Amino acid sequence: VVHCDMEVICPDGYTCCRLPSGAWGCCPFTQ
Repeated sequence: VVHCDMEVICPDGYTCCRLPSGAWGCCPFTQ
């Protein structure tokens, strides 16, 4: 897993994103 930080973790198959409020979100890239 790619620990994007100590508040979220996304596996290589997923991309990490930061919310507009200092938050974190995960989104896959399978389109």
